[PDB]
Amino acid sequence: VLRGVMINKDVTHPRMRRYIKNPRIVLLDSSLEYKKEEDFTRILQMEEEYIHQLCEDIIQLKPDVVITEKGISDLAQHYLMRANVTAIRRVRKTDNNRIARACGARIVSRPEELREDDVGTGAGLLEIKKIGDEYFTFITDCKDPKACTIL
Amino acid sequence: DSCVLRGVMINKDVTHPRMRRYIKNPRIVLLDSSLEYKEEEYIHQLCEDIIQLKPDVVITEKGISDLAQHYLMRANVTAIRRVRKTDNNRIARACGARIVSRPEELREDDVGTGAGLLEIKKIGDEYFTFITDCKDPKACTILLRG
Repeated sequence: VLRGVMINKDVTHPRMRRYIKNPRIVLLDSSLEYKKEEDFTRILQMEEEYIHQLCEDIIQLKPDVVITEKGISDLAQHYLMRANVTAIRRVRKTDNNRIARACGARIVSRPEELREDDVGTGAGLLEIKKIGDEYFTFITDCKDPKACTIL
Repeated sequence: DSCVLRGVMINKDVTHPRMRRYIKNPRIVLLDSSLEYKEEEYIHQLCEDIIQLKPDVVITEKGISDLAQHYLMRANVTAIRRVRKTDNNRIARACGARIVSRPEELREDDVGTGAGLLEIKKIGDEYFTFITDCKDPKACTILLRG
C-alpha cells in the first residue's frame, strides 16, 4: 500500500518543481502578500521591501517547499521560485495540520520565528501529479509509519 | 509494480449518507440530465425509469432532488450528483456505460459493468469516489502508484 497525505492542490507557478525527494517542508498560517509625491512608485517600493524580507526569512532556512493557509503574492511566488522553492497556497487548516504531523514541521506565522526543528523532514517524497481534471499533492514516505495514515 | 491502482477518482460523495459507499461489480448508470423539476410523480417516474434497469449506482452531471434521492435510496441505489462532464466521461469509458439523458431511453446496453469496484472513501477532509478494477486494459489511467 501507500501512506502519507493527499491534498487537492497544485504549485502556485508551473515552473516550480512538482517532484521532490527528501523535501524540506515549511508550513505557514500567515499570508505572503502585502497590505497597508508620486505615491505609486513609493507604494511599489514599500511593498517590495516587505515581500523581499519575508521571502529572505524563509529562504534563510533553505526549504524545498513552502505551504501556507493564506495567499501568496505574485512577487513572492517569483522570489521563492528564484530560490528553487515550491510554493502551495490556500491550504486548508486541517490539511496543513495533517502535513505538519506527516513531515514533522511546525506551522508558523511570521517566517522570522522559524527554527531548524520547525522545518519538517519526516516526509521522504513530495509528488504533485495530475489525476482526472485536478492536480493533487502527495506527501509520502514517512520516517515514522504511525505519523502517516494509509492512502 | 503490481501496486499501481488503475481506475477513476473523482472528488465526490454519495448524496445520502445511508447509501452504500462500497459496492463490488457495480452496475453503473450515467446521466447528463437533471433529476429535479424546475412534481411528486415526475420524480417518481424518473426514478422508476432508472430503477427499472436494476443499477447499483446512478451518477449525473446535473442535480438530484431530495425526493429522487429518497426513491433511489429506497431501491438500494447509490446516487452521485453534479459530476463534471469530463469526469462523467472518464467513468463512462472506465466502466463502459453510455451517458444518457432521458431515463426512458435506457437499455441494458447503457449499463456499464466494466468496473469491478466502486469504493467511496474519505481522504483528508474530503470524500473521494473510486471506480477501479477495469476489465478494459486500455480504458483506465493510473491513479496512485505502488
